[PDB]
Amino acid sequence: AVMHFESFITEKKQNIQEHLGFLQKLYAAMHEPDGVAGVSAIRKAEPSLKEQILEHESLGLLRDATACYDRAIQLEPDQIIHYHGVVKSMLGLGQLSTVITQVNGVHANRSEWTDELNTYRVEAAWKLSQWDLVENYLAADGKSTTWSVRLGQLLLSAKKRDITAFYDSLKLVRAEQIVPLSAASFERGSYQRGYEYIVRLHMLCELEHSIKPLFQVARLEMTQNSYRAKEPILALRRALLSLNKRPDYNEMVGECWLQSARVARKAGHHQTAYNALLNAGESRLAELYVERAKWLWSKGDVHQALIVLQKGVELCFPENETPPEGKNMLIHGRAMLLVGRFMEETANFESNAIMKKYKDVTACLPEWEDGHFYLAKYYDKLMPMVTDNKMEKQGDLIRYIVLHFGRSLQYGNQFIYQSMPRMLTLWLDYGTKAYEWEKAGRSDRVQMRNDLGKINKVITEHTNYLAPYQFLTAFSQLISRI
Amino acid sequence: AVMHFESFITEKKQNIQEHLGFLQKLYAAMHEPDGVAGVSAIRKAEPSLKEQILEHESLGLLRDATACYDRAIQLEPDQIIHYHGVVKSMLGLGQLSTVITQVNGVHANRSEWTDELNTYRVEAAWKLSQWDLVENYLAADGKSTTWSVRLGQLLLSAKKRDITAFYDSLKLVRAEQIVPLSAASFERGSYQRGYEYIVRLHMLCELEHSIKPLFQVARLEMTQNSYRAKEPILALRRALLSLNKRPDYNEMVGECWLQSARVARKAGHHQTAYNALLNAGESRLAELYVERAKWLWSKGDVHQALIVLQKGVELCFPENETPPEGKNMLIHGRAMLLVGRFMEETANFESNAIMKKYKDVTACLPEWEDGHFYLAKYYDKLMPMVTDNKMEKQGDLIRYIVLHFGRSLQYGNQFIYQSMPRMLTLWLDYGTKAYEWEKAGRSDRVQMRNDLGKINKVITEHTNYLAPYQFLTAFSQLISRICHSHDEVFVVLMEIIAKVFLAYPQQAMWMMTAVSKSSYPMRVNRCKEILNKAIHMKKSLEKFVGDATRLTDKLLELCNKPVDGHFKMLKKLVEEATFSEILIPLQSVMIPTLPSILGTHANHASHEWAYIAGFDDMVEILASLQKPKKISLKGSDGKFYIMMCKPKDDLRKDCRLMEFNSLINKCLRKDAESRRRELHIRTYAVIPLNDECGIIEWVNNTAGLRPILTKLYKEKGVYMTGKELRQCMLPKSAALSEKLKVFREFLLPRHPPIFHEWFLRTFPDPTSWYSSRSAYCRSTAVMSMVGYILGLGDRHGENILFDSLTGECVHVDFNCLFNKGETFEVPEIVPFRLTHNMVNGMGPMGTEGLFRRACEVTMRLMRDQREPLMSVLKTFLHDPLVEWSKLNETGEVVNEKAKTHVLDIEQRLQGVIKTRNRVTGLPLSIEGHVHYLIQEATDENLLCQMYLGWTPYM
Repeated sequence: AVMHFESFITEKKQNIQEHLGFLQKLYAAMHEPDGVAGVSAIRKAEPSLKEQILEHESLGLLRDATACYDRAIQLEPDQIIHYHGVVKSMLGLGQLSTVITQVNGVHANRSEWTDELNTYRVEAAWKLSQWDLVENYLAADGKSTTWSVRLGQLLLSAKKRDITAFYDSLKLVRAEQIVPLSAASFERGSYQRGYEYIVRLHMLCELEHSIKPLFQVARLEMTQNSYRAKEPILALRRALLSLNKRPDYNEMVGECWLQSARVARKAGHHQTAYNALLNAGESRLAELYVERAKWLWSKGDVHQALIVLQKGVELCFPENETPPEGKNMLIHGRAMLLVGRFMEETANFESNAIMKKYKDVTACLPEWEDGHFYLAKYYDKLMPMVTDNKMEKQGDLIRYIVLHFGRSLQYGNQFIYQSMPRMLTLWLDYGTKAYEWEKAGRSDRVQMRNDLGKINKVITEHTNYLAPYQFLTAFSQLISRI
Repeated sequence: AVMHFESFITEKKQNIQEHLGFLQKLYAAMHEPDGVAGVSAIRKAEPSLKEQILEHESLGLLRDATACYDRAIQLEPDQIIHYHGVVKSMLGLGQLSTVITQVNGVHANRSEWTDELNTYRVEAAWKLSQWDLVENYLAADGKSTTWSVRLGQLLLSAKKRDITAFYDSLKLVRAEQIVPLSAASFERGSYQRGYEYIVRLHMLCELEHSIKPLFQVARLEMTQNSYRAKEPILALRRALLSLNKRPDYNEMVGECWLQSARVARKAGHHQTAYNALLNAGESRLAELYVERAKWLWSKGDVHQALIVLQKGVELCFPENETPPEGKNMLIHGRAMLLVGRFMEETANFESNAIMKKYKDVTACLPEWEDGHFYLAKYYDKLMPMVTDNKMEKQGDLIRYIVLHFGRSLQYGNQFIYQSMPRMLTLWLDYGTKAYEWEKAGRSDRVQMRNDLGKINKVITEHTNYLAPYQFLTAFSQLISRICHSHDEVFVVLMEIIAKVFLAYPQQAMWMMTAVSKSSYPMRVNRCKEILNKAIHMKKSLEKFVGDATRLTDKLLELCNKPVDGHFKMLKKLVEEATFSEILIPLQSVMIPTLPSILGTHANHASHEWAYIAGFDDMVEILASLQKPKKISLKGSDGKFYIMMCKPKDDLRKDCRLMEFNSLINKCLRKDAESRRRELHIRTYAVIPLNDECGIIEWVNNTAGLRPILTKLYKEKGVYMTGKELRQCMLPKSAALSEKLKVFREFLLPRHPPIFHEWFLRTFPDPTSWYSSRSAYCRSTAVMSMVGYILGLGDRHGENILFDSLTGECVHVDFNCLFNKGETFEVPEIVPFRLTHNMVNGMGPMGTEGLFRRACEVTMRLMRDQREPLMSVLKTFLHDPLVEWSKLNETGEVVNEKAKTHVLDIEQRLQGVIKTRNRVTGLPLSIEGHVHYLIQEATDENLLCQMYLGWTPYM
């Protein structure tokens, strides 16, 4: 189509806003969401039912989704699609038990069909503890099939064990879901298009390597291991992550209710980036009391992403709930009790908390851990913020007191990386060309030559701490300053 | 309960976060939402479903509502409230035709009932085009005890006309709104709690006064004309505004369907302010395509509101769907099809559309319009950007180009005004001095006098056009630079202020007085000229001209008698008591203060109030180591008004603040976050007479803080050793660490909770106690912040009075201004007085209760209106008849630190504090900026370094 479509527009140039609204559909069902946003860049009517729905499924926004679908019901009866995208948007905010109330309000009209029972009411308590409807709304069972739907029967067959029929039900659908990625396989990101179904595939082995120890032994391929190598679009990764939660509820003690909440965090860990922001509104709220420190920690990251940093900062002092004032012997709980004390260093932004405070606290944190990447890289950069507006640039004692902490941090690190060993080798040569003009026309070399030697003690350490593989990036710059 | 709650903390300290969870109930049903957030700001678990719901349903931020509900279902059954609260938010985001489905889900489930049929599912198509379920969902009908539900009975019956039940079900429900407001009407401004049911009154009547043609000929009580009457809160308005959508389709062609959009337009008109931002997503779409120019305008306003100003500007060129380039003759569209052409005002401050295009595209529009009050008022402000951006400040022909569009603009206008007549006269008079700086020693005198002479011509033109009514607003500032030594400037100012003083001179009798009688003779010799050419056309007015002088001559001798060793009118003020045939108005802080006008009624200018009519009996005379004097005046209508002679310093300072607070109080009136809290600064007029002094409007029912700090505190004993109480209080070189200790060792003498108990022991119980505290916070926090942004200092224990009845806060002694309290001997670095005693009045969990939330609205409405507030204070910074007490001939120079002080309010109302050193800019948020400046009170680190005559220990 689009081969011949925009070829048509170049010869006999019947310009586009006449021939316009068809062209969305070409971009639409291809799922080429970049193009659909390009449509409204040129459209000079912005008029209609379909088109103003059709852009919104490409916008990625899901706040005002329900409004646009409400406008269809203002103008139309059922016509499945419109109601069908309502509950999507309800699931866009993840609104399970309300969708359970939204269930029968189609079938007190039986509004042309059963299909929305057959799609998300088939679901809703899929993503919830309940199964009762999900058992029973699976009644048509052939006019039901979607990604979730036969997938629905898996956990019903996990709540009704049926060892042959369970393994049948994997081998029922697992191949059938590859048929969409079994398209004409061109290496132009053949993997890339791909990826939703690949992740959809990636679900299913994480059933098998997890359900077996409840079912008859395979312990490993734990429910978070492979996660750390995934694409954080998170319009995509959520399709893991809720379904990643409940096998720990389909499993048991071992404290189910810890990790169910702990996975429900990581919804928000990648809802703060890649926004779709309003469904963070349950990312906080998909928890009860488990591990308040990390839970209130990411609750700051709504605020740090959204607007108000003080409501971040203030709500980063029911940090003080999580254990205050000694008693600290909680090393793993410590290991992110202190990470929250690095995102009290938000309010470098919100100034007038005093200079020395963060200079206390984010120096009170490298008391603790001394590997553990997150310590000093901030505690570096806050200092040369000040050394700018300090004395410039002869008495620079804190050259020394900084360049521990690129090094002696990256000692323990490898990761928040690329900026720093520039600055380490920069401040070593920000060091320099004061000196030859202290050598030429000054005599304030008194401490500074010695302080260079103080710096020179620090280099030799970490150039024998750090493997030179991790010197390799700014190694080019080392060739510069021969 | 609340009366007996904070009392329960003071004695018998059940500590707060222990007993805290009960207390949020007490704000909840009482619709006292500002309690809840601060109370939740002390609780450390945020534990329940319901309390977080109670947090949520108080604040009413409705976008994230269903998340609170969805977990609440996931622990619970029906328990009606939760599902009952779901559909609130559903109608809260107006998701109506989805609620229609969301009705019928509970029929099959029966989550304990199907009673929520009767609650909201009654409505759903109460807005929407159906009514047929509404026919059917009327099934319980004794279980219909709800506002809209019984209201829902009407339009079913109103289409099937039902002449009997038409009026009768009104006077059913007409009573059924009043029975709650028929609570016993305690007159503390009860009207405002109030207001929803009064809105609910105004709901009904536009049905009744418009069904009449189809009910059986008129259709009056015009729905859009009555629409200007109410608050733009929109959390209260929209229920009317939805109802104003409703009978539009009942009436018909005549283009019904204009209004269905245009009320949906005026839905989303008031939704940019007072957010409910995503609910405006429906406002954008609860519409038709009617008048797409006026529609495509509106969508960018959310984007001027929400985040991105680009997209609206990008959406401002499908504006050119609606016709550019021909087809221009669309006069009724040209009412608003050009308004959007202004509303690339948005595009002004996302830079880089080039300068002259904005100079084009704006200044196109009066040449499209010429009336149209907003005409150059935006085009105004681009020009003084360019002036400092040009040569500073010699060759400024744009001054001439500006002030047309100051002036000739405003003959069209009435309203968006207050910012300009400053700048009219300011950049007139800020022209002026540089011309004598050419007449000092420069060479462009041949140009610039004629250029000023051109500028001088621009003035007198529009003053003949404009009524003096608009000049009355800036009238003190018009007085403020009479000491032009310049050529025609004063000569125009003669014919300015004459034509001002020709009308409404009675208020302006007073303001001549303080400059007419100052030592400062260059004023005074010039002052009596200013009378004369005005006197030249007064003839009837000229007695009161003589009389007011002859008043104030005796009123000097008020403050020039008190050498006396309690004395009388009848002893010495017999001259005053001799009083025949003089009517002069009694200073009436309401009525020198100038309500402006909307609505194209040119001009009529009116105020709404009395003359002297004798005096009181005698003068009670305070000592205060100064001998001031309680003098009443008895008024025309028997209302005794009580005045103070004062033997102190200048009051011309304090004059302008009484302008200024009222100007704020105007804007505090116009927005109603303030009015839901009912806050105002108590103004009271101070009319100076000399640079010695003039007169204070005393307020009765009043007592200072230190005498309140005596009384019950005496009953528990006042530590009265004085300088022995101030033993270790050395100068600065003594350690604040030590000064902590002497404070902390003698904190334990000074007990807090009396301020709660004063607020008990002199007060009756039932509820009059309560709103008195809702005064007491919301009083103090405003003039806290207003005092902060005006940097006032030295709020003494005798500087702050309170009503015996309402307990509103009262601020006197406005001498210790901007950073004079930081220029001071012991420099006050405390931003405003709020000691621990000031806390414990609005006591335990008043601590940061309403007061924070009150303080939010202040700064918000401050940082809303920067510039229409701002440069009043520039005139106040550049009023040269002001202190610097310090005599000479060439008086009234300049507050030389003004240009510094110009900054010293700008960043504070940019939300940028002093640039705590070696750090950047980064403006705070408002709800940010408050909490920092709150702890600036309880900075005992700072507070022990405070001057002790100010009594921070108190």
